[PDB]
Formats: sequence, C-alpha cells, structure tokens
Amino acid sequence: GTSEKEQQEAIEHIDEVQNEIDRLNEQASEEILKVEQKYNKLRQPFFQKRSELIAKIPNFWVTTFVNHPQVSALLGEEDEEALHYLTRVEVTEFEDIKSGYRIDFYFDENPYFENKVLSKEFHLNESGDPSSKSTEIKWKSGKDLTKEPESFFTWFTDHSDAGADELGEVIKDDIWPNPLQYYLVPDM
Amino acid sequence: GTSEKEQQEAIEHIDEVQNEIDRLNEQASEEILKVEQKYNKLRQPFFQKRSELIAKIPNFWVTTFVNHPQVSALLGEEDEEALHYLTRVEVTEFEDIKSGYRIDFYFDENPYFENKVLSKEFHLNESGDPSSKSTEIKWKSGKDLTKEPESFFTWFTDHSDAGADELGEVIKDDIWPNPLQYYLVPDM
Ligand SMILES: [Ca+2]
Ligand SMILES: [Ca+2]
Ligand SMILES: [Mg+2]
Ligand SMILES: [Mg+2]
Repeated sequence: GTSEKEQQEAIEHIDEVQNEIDRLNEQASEEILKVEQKYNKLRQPFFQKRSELIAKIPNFWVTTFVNHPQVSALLGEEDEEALHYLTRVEVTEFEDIKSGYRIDFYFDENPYFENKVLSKEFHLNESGDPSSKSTEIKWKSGKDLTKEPESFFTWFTDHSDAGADELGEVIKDDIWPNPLQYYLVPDM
Repeated sequence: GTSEKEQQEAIEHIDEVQNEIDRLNEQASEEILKVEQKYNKLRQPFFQKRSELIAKIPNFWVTTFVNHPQVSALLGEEDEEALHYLTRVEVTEFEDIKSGYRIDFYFDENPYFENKVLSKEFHLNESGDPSSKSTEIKWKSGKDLTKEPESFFTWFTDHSDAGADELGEVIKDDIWPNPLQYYLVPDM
C-alpha cells in the first residue's frame, strides 16, 4: 500500500536508524574495553605478588605445563628437562590492542641456551592483521633442541599465523589467570 | 632453597591471591553485563522506530532471509512462499540471562496456519543448561508444510539442543542488529 517513493524514503530512514544503532554499538564496545583496562590494572598487583610467591615453589611452571591438557602435547622429553630451568612466566597486555601482548619466560643458567629471558610478542601489523615476533635463541654448542615431534621451543620461531597461535592465547587466557590448578595434583 | 613448610605456606598464599583475582574477574564480568544492559535499553527506541519503517517495505523480512548466507539454506520453495506473509520480526533479550531471549514472527492471514505470531524462546532450565520452547503451529487443513530437505518451520519444534541452535543466535546477533544489508541488493 506504499508508493515506491515512500518505500525508498523508508529505506533511507532505516539506513539512518542503522547508523544510530552503529554508534551505540561502538560506544558499548568502547565502554567494555575500558572496563577490561581498569581491571587489568586492578589485577596487576595480585599477579606481581603471585610472582614473588611462585619463586618459593621449585619447578612451578614446568609442573603447570606438564599437567596442562593442551601444552603437555607440545613438550618432548628433552623440552621438559629444559623447562625445569624456567623460573618465571609473565604475561603483559598493552592497552592499545594494536600493541597486543607479550609472554616472557625467565630461565636460570642452563646447558641449552644463553638467554636469560625468551619472549614472544603478539601485535597487529600496519595492515591490521595479527603478527608476532620473538627473542632470538642463542643455543649453546651441540645443545640446540630444534636440531619425533618438533621441540616446544620452535614455538618462539613460528610466526606463519599469529591470527591463530593457540598457545599464546591458552597461556594468556587460561594458564595465566590461574596456573595453580594445574600445578596442584590431588594426593592419595 | 625453600623448606617444604615454606613451600606449602606459599601454595596457600597463592590460593588466597587466586581467590582475590577470582573476585576481580567476577566484578569485571558484572560491570560488562551492566554495560550491555544499559545499551540494550538505549538501542530499543531505534529498533522500535525501525519496526515502524520496515512496515512500509513489502516483503522486507523474506527478502532479508533469502539473501542471508546461512538462513537461505534452510528455506524450501514453499517456505519462501509462506514467508511472504511475514510482516514483522522482533528480538527481545531479557536482563536475567536465565530468561534468555525470544524471537517473534508476525504473519498476515495466510493459507498455511492460523497463528498471528510464532515465537521461539531460549532460556536456561533449572539445571543451568540451554533450553527452548515455542508456539504450537495451528496448520490449516492440507497445508502443513512439515508434511527434499525439511521445512524451515520445523525449527519452531526443534529443541533437542538449544546449547547449539545456531539459527536463533544468527538472528539475534547478526540479522537483528542489521537486516538492511541483506534486504538491499546492488543495482546494475
Ligand atoms: Ca590439578
Ligand atoms: Ca546486500
Ligand atoms: Mg599433590
Ligand atoms: Mg536493488
């Protein structure tokens, strides 16, 4: 019962209404991002206290990883040995999501590599796509674990799809918020 | 270098710290839910204005669905005919998420069924699991579209996994926020 002029006029009116819904969608997403930023700051003193407490627990992080259903699948026998030198893991999330997040792994002096810290960083590149970069591992002579599944440590050098990279997100979103559940094993 | 007593004491201290992170996680999730509730109220006048404008556009909703990559796969030839009688679609989201959401479909008098409105409701049941329920369709004699893929209209009676029910979530989260993109087809 509407004329074709009335219909086109309604279509334009709907488009204007959609632009207004778009605006609210964006404002909502913005408020939500700020909430996450507020609470990332509120949790940080607690993660820092937890890091000091984990320093009291020998082999905390390798125990956590060996008991994790996804991470354990990536660890070979010699990788597990090397991870006994892992003293500290830190996850840092940047406010600007183009800056992404970083995972740092702190290692005591060990026979495999010279680095005191190994890190993998996740960010958006100039075209808006997920990318990653890492510390170059300075393996010691005859102890390159990357030279039979592939070593865990090839993760540091794997960048051909950060859009994916499940392991980074597992550490950021699962293990980092609560590693204690995986460290602890029921007694009998 | 820590005693086993010091280690157990640290483990308990970590558990306490985790409870404190847990609390912040929950407060963050709560603030985020309230933001979504605020903006659901702010968008509602715009969805209501849009409903009045869509009333001016013949066969708006069937056109939207036939041009939707997932919904079109569910529509048979006779379903499409029946959906030309669909005048109005409404999505209602309740604040308490145990109450879930509802989708209402308004139909002009048609040869297939007597109902003026067909609805599917999604909620959590007492055990916390997704469930759904619907209007009983009062098909007219010899015109039961459920009596060769199955009719679209069997969706109203399909409840054996609301945990899934992709179609409900596609309507709520994709089509409902912006159906105009699917209604509109470029000219040449
Ligand atoms: Ca456990
Ligand atoms: Ca289109
Ligand atoms: Mg034990
Ligand atoms: Mg056109």
